[PDB]
Amino acid sequence: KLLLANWGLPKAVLEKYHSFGVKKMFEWQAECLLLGQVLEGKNLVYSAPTSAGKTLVAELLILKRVLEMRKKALFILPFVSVAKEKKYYLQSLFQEVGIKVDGYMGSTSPSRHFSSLDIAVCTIERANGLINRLIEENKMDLLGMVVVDELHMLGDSHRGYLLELLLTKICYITRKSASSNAVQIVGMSATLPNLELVASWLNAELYHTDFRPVPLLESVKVGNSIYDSSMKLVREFEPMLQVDHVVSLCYETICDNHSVLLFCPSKKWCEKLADIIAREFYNLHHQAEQKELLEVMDQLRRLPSGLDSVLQKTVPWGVAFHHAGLTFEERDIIEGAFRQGLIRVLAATSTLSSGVNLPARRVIIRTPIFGGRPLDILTYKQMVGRAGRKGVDTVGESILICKNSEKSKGIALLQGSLKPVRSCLVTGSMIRAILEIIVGGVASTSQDMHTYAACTFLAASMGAIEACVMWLLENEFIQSTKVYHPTHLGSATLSSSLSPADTLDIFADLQRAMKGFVLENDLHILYLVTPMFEDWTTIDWYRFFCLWEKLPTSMKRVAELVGVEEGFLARCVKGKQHRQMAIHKRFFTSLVLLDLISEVPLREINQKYGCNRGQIQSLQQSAAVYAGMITVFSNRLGWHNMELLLSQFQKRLTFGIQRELCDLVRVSLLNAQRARVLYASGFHTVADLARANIVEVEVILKNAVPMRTIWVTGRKGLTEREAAALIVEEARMILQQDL
Ligand SMILES: COc1ccccc1-c1ccncc1C(=O)Nc1nnc(OCc2ccc(Cl)cc2)s1
Repeated sequence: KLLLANWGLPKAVLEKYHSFGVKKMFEWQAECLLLGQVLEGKNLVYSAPTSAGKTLVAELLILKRVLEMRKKALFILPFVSVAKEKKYYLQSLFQEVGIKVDGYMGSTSPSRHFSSLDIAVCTIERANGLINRLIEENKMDLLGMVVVDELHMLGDSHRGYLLELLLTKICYITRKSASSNAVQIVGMSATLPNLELVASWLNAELYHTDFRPVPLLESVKVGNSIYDSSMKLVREFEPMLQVDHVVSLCYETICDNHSVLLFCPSKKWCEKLADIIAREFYNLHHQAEQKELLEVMDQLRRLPSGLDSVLQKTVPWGVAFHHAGLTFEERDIIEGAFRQGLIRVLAATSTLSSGVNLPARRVIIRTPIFGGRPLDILTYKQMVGRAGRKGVDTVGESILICKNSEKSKGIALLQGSLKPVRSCLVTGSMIRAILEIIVGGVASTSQDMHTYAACTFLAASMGAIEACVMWLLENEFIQSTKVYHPTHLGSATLSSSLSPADTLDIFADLQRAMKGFVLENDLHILYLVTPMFEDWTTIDWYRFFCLWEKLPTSMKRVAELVGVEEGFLARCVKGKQHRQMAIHKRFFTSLVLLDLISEVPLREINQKYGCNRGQIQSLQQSAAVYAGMITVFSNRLGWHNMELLLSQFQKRLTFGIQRELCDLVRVSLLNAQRARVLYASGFHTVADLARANIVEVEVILKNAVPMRTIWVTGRKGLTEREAAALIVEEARMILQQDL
């Protein structure tokens, strides 16, 4: 029975699955897919190692709930990078059968309407908003499927509560129409202890497996000795050519024509511990594919930030580093190079662990102490689950390097297990949930309000709702007639997907901005769409004051109209208040975005502001999301003179462009530099680019360099000719299917 052809499956999807290598399932997937009425709608909650092909069952169930019972489906993923990878994977897997798959990730939204879509690959943040939109207009009959990758995220997380709110709201809808399902829910999780609780909460069937196609050997390293998980010595390591012996371990891994993952606790540590192995691989291997590696170097060299000095020293030896400091393009290039075997040693941080699927033969975790704290058991499991490539390696090795006292934390990580899932639900999450149900009209009376809380994970794990209702009533989010009805502010909060806690100050700030606005720059329209400071960078006070001393004769007008000062503007803090700190740290943040929408090169922004390019890109993505939310908030409040101003800044921040390119960047392959060089040559509209001379745009893309040197997000590397051919084809499709 274990064969993808025996199971009912489209021929096109079957032949696409044979391309990636999936031709015979495992026993665990069959036992999970044949777990009673799961194929009919009984929700499904299952656990498996990430290397065991967890998502195959989810994709099969989607194809089912989409083909047989034609309806929409949601694929909720934890992060934007993995969500985009899954969106492109599902697109390449489902294009032939005609299932329109599009993504709601970060700032990007599908050009086509959600009604035209058939699968929405969403982040946790945007899937909740999508379901809120479906409930408001009441199009909840379109939804028939919801898939939640990384179900364990529903516990303690900054975006996990939105996951719980996503399901307890759906279940109520299914359990209020009952006065094998109407909306199926399929969840993928890790080896959680209380998975059962989660399975019973969602009524889902529970499937737990521990099968790993490639066996895993986790071990600790103390001094020169290697011990297994159960405090048993397994090997006496002796360095081959050593000048921790981290480099010797990497050398031993490399000698057998394999690759290695090296998880370091910081960025500078990754850059240092990739330089070191590069130096030894030169000296130890030169007594002093290439072509593919030179292609990778050239791909990295035609980027807005260009080549990196440490990357330049490391990469032409098989060794490199992959941390959050690099741009998303550089990170994807390095990840692709490692995935193809071109890069053999990858010094990465913990951020990779939870990101893309990047398996390595040996995973060396330098220290059990990550960022001054012991490594998380979930983080450790995520790292060591990458040890072993399926279908290539016979085994996989994880080596955690510990010493002295550190040995204790290492053995604790070796013998530890995942903590149980939580609920995280007065509190902001419960306020959000109460507002979501009341404003959607799904629940009106307080008896219904407690009935809703009887459907949440808190009720399954085993007052607050009254406090939440009181808070929403006292803050004019909700009116009482005691039937609770949404107000205009309460409806606008649920529409623009913002926390009701933040929406109060957002309302005050926008209302103050309407009274006095500065239209002679884009800084006032940016201070409103600037999310916060958070921790996106470590602000240098002197640098800030210097920039401020050199602002146009019109910026400081915007600075003083929003709350910034000069007596406290990188002044007092220069030689050394919770709101003024949040204003200046928002002013600086709004200055950086000012250079992002002014098309300033990332390296120049880094030099003038001191923030690296990864932080700048993260900030611009967050600001674009916030701009979209603020635009919807003003749209639903009847603020036509502010929504009109904000309607373009989401795109101008997503792509970091000027207004002129806002039509060119609609093309998927025109980010902010293949559109500026294509705009200077006379193409200023997606109309002029549909018939743009093919060979002409090839020449233009060949010029202006900061074979497949051009790198495209989701398309990896593209040759100039193929790149601009796809550019003109995308322009043709955009202008042809939008009218
Ligand atoms: C405020 O909405 C944003 C808009 C731009 C960019 C980011 C956000 C955002 C930010 C932070 N958290 C969440 C969101 C979010 O996506 N909320 C959404 N609500 N509705 C959407 O459209 C989906 C949709 C539309 C029509 C139908 Cl019939 C069905 C579904 S998206």
